[PDB]
Amino acid sequence: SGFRKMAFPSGKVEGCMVQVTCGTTTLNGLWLDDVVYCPRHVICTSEDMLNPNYEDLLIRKSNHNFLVQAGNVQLRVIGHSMQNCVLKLKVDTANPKTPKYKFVRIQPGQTFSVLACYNGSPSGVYQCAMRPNFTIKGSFLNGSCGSVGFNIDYDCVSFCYMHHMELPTGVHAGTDLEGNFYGPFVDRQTAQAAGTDTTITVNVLAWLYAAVINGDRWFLNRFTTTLNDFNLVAMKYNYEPLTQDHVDILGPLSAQTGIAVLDMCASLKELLQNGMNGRTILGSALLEDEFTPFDVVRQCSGVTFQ
Amino acid sequence: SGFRKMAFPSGKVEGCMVQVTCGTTTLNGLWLDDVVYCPRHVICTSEDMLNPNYEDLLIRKSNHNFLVQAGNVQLRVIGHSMQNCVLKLKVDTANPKTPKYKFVRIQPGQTFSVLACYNGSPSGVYQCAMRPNFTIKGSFLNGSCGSVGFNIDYDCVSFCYMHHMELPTGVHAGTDLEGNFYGPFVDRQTAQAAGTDTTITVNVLAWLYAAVINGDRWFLNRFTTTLNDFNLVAMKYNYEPLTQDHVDILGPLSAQTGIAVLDMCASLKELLQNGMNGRTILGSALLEDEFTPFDVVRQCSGVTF
Ligand SMILES: O=c1cc(-c2ccccc2)oc2cc(O)c(O)c(O)c12
Ligand SMILES: O=c1cc(-c2ccccc2)oc2cc(O)c(O)c(O)c12
Repeated sequence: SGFRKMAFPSGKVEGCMVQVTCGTTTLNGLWLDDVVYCPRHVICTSEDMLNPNYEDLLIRKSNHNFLVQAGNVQLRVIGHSMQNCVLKLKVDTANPKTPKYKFVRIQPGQTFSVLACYNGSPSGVYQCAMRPNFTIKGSFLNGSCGSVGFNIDYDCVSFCYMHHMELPTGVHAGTDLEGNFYGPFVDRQTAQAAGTDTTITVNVLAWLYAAVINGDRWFLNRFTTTLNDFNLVAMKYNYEPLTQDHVDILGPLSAQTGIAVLDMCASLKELLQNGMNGRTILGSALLEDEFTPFDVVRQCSGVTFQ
Repeated sequence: SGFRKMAFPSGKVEGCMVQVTCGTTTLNGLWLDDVVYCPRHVICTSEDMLNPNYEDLLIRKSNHNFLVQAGNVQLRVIGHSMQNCVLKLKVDTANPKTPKYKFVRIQPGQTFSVLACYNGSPSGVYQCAMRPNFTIKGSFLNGSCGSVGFNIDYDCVSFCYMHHMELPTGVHAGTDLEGNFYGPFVDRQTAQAAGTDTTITVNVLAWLYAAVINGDRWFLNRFTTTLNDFNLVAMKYNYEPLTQDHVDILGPLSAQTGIAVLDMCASLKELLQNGMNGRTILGSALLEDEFTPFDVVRQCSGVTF
């Protein structure tokens, strides 16, 4: 019983966090095998934040301009290369603590854990969601760039996020591990703003199922709804439109609780209309949307508190 | 910028979790030096659960009844022992990944990270606070017993909790690592109910400072309050009494933000007897009380381990 915003155990990522310095700029790097990945704006100086030509900045660098530090050991760079907005430093030494891993790109609504790091050393870990506007609501101070987001499935670390910048509204944008940004963002200090954010509908429904699994159903009602009539209502509360694919993904959870997806959609419609009237759901007075259907099945029991 | 429920990195504890099997029952153990710590109720059977005699139950078993598994390697038990409600299994191997550590007993209102485990394998990590009624609101299924809660200070893990049981309302009860129970519960299948809980006042104010530090200031006001006057208000809403020492502990947060403590107390007062008036604070519709003052200073200055 209980339900928590639960990150993955971060030990396998802790062993890969290094420190990258170029001139007077220091950030975090990801050491896997004999390569260190870090954001390419590590090569920018104070007069390079607005309109940097990274190709022109990189060609002015030798291998010995990049100081890489793994704890106390100094890894010697023997090669460097740029791929989109991530820099790849070939080092002397394969990281002995390298886990099994893969680089993946995720879609909005999907979740991942963040190991917030500073100077190559970890500060904390927490759960995150790629918002529909391709930002994340993380906890990032200056120097955290290079901190990675990840999921762990059967001792394989699927790396999905690398932090690059802080937006003027306080949310955060970054790339996948091949250097391609999430959203229309770029590694320039010029004025950027994210699109209008939106609530992750399929996640709210999965969360409602998790509340039923844990033994609460005061919010259900006797109604059902059509998918289109639900989407017409939900979008007036700034919810993402719910697709048939999402409906199919809530299949397992609909089968565990015996509540049909469009029946849970009907309950959500009433919750948006009424609020909670001084009640809570899984210890929250808002509608949580940063648990995916796979997250809920992972953390929740296989038997409902019926 | 941004503020999140941030757990400690779990890698140091990850290398200490093993599987403990006694006959039918399988739970988790903590492998440190050459000892394995785990709840003593791993010794009970379905029959014993109602009025067990742990001393007699334990006398009747030897070292080979205890199956300890560290991943793929099996650790031999060379001795078994009981210290309060935890079982100590002496093993043939000192854990090589044993970190610098100590056993610490915490206070209600204090926070820690929980490494939820199943069959000796870590599955997740999250922040807890110990409730003033000595329960914690964790996320545990069956098989999670033996999972530990910990804090970190510059390379030193401080173990403060071991999970033992779920109470009927779904909250959880456990012990420190010396086997002493937090709160008035026993490792017996019987009728046990958590006391009436209350809200950790000093933690709510620390979280309001965190909201100010993050440039979210709409709840402040121009009033004052004495300590007493605020305490008379807080007790109606079932808030823990805020002592002088709590006001002292909020000093550094007061200094950084420019908001005097009792001015923030005045701001919490109006927030209680009137509500949020539709707005939120740090993306939350509730007044969060699971951040200590130290948590707020650690997250907003980025202390590392
Ligand atoms: O938002 C950031 C933007 C840039 C940046 C640097 C050069 C050119 C363009 C953008 O560098 C950063 C470095 C950090 O360590 C950090 O925490 C950050 O949030 C940023
Ligand atoms: O609540 C629990 C109670 C008991 C227990 C122990 C001895 C006598 C009677 C009951 O064992 C457990 C074992 C677990 O693995 C677990 O997750 C649990 O929640 C419990």
